[PDB]
Amino acid sequence: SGFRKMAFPSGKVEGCMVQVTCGTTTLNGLWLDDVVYCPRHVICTSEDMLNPNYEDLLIRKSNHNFLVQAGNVQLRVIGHSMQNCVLKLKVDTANPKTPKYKFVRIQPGQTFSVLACYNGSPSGVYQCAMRPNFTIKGSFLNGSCGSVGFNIDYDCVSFCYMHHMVLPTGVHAGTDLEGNFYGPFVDRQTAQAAGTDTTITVNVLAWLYAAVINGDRWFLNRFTTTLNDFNLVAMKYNYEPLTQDHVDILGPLSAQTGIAVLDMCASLKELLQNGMNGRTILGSALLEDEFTPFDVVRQC
Amino acid sequence: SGFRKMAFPSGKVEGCMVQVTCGTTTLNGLWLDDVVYCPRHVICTSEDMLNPNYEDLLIRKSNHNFLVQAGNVQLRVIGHSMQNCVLKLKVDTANPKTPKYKFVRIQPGQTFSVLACYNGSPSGVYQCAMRPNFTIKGSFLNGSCGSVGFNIDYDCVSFCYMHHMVLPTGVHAGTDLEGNFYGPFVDRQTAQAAGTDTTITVNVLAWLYAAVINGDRWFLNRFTTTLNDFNLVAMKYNYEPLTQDHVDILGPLSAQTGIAVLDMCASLKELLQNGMNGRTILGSALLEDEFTPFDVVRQC
Ligand SMILES: Cn1cc(-c2cc(-c3cc(Cl)c(F)c(OCc4ccccc4Cl)c3)c(=O)n(-c3cccnc3)c2)c(=O)[nH]c1=O
Ligand SMILES: Cn1cc(-c2cc(-c3cc(Cl)c(F)c(OCc4ccccc4Cl)c3)c(=O)n(-c3cccnc3)c2)c(=O)[nH]c1=O
Repeated sequence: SGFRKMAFPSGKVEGCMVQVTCGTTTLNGLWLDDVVYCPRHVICTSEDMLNPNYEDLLIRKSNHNFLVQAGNVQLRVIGHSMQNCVLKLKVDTANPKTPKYKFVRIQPGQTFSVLACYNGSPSGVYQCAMRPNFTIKGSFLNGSCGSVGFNIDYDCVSFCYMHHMVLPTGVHAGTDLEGNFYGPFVDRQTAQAAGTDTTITVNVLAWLYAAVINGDRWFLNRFTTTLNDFNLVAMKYNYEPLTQDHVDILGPLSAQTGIAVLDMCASLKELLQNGMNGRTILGSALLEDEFTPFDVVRQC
Repeated sequence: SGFRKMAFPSGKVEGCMVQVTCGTTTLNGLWLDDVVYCPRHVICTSEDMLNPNYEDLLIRKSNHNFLVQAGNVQLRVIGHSMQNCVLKLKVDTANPKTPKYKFVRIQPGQTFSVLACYNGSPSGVYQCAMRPNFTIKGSFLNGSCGSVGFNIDYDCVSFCYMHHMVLPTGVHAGTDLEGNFYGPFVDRQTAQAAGTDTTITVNVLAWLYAAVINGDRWFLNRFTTTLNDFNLVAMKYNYEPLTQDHVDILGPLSAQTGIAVLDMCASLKELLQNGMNGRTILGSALLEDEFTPFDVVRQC
């Protein structure tokens, strides 16, 4: 009963967030085992951020120039390296609160949980998705850099995101914990376009099955449709094409609800073609798409 | 840059959530110092929930009939009592992870953070508000009972809510950690109406100032208005009347934005009187009202 944008419980990840200070720049880092991950532009200066040669900058730097503070206790840096666009600071201590963790690289449409941080101190948590153009619509201010995205399968925290920068368009970009940017984005202050953002078609169909479970059934109709016909409508409107894989994913939701997936697609088409007429589906005058089929089952 | 429904970081409260089993009924509890709080209908049975005499039931029960499990470790109950609609189980141990905490009773419109639990294990976290009719629109399934609502001022966790029941209308009701229900609700399965739910007028004005900070300024106009005239419009539409207190609260947001509060009210009236014409304010085709003026400053 009820449906909300829930976020994974953030306890495990709070215990890994540290402050990382280089020169005058300060930003958050992730402390797992005896290594501290943080964005590499920590080492950039005002002038260098137009186009930095990170090798040149990383080279003039030494371990004592990196100041890592775990809450109110300083860690000793004894090794530094650069994997893609992240710094990896070896430290003398192993975090006693290291959970079971993993570094996964996720796919556009998958949702994760963000623990927004400033000076290594938790501030808030929220759920969001990886847009198909590999940007995210988050909540980030100066110092938010280094904040992590993560999923918790049970006792294992799968880290998928590290925040780096806002684009001039107010959208954010980041890397995986190996340092690979999601998208065609680089960590220099130069012209970078986001690209065409479509809707996560499968996540909307998952969010509609959630509504039939919770009482909102007004959007249902007596029509049906073909996979091909729907996508033609999902192209006029900018919707990610729906595939057979996507239909198998939604199978569990169809068996619960007794509604063929292609019958849900038929109602989505009418919602696209005719709008909502000022109505509401779980308190949203817009069709939400940041709920994965798995999310809806997780939350039931 | 960006604005989202953030929730307080949930680490501190996760460490207080325990499982509480009585008879066949199981539900979550809150373990602070050497006491375990949980809803009292833990002691009810199928038949008794029509109208239970909690004294009668509480009386036939003894300390060993209450089973408290902190994760995977059992606590010994050595005292039981009933404060309003909550059970208070004295235990031999004092939770090593008790934070600085407080029991506040909040007012309709104030927002808090929920840590939804089942069998005393965190599942997810989300932000929500106390509707003016003292109900909440949350995310709760069977076993969600005992989950807590809380605000974190800095290092002090102010507990304000404990979940008890869903109403037949899909809305939830709860108590404060002293056991007083928010609203005219009782903990028996009988006819209880929610009441007229209005919109938190001040929280919308706080959410509109947030939009001017983040780039969405299309809803602004060259009009003004009087406090009285607006409320007349806030009565036709079901909006909590706006008071001078409410205007002083929004003062900080007006000094940041250079927009008189009564000029924001003038745009809200047009948004009410003329709708949004399919537009968007921070990605919401509806006027959101679960952001307190303080929330918007917290998140900036
Ligand atoms: C010195 N310094 C800097 C930062 C810091 C750096 C950045 C930042 C980092 C890199 Cl590599 C950039 F290429 C960059 O240009 C992105 C860009 C490209 C093209 C047009 C416009 C733009 Cl904006 C920006 C940032 O985006 N943010 C931020 C701010 C607000 C919300 N989210 C992220 C913050 C910091 O946190 N601490 C600290 O000391
Ligand atoms: C045996 N038993 C029972 C519960 C349990 C009890 C309740 C519950 C508790 C009390 Cl005092 C009630 F007066 C009650 O009638 C509310 C009502 C009144 C009038 C018309 C309809 C209704 Cl529904 C309900 C519940 O509402 N929920 C729940 C379920 C789904 C989401 N949220 C809350 C769960 C439990 O958790 N564990 C366990 O073992």
